[PDB]
Amino acid sequence: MKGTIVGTWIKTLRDLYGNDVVDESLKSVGWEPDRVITPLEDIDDDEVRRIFAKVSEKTGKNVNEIWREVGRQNIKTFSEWFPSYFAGRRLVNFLMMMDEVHLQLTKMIKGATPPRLIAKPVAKDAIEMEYVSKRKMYDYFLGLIEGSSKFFKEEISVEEVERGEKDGFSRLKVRIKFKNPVFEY
Repeated sequence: MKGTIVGTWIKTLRDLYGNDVVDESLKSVGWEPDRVITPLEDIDDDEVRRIFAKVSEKTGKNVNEIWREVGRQNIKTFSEWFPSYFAGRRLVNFLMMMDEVHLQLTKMIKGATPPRLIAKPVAKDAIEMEYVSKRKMYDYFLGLIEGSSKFFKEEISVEEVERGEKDGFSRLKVRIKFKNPVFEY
């Protein structure tokens, strides 16, 4: 993973779980407890895995639960560190532009490999988004969507429609129903 995202993760983990849990989790993979991760670093995905496993152990929450909570909370961190992506007025448009935003990160950040997040309108009050990745971060993905709902203060129902691996790719399709219709009345 690139340094820019992992940096946000450390902050988010501190905010959720406190400094003791995070210091000790970082230490467990050989890092200084107060490590500051900078945007251009390449961070070993397996070291991230092991950090989260230690967070899981110390909190008594399973790893999938941690990723879900981190996805939810990381939206706040994003809104603070990268507010330009959050100047829009509607959750629906934010979600619809995510695939493009991540494609642009790829082109503008050496070595970045974010997932595809293709999203299309499917009904007056719903869109579909499909997570497609060589990685497998289903709970993180779901949590980010939930976190986005919270930031925009817009109620949604996220229905998981498909999940599975095919030809090297993890894929998760959701149908996102908005309490208030998205179409123009």
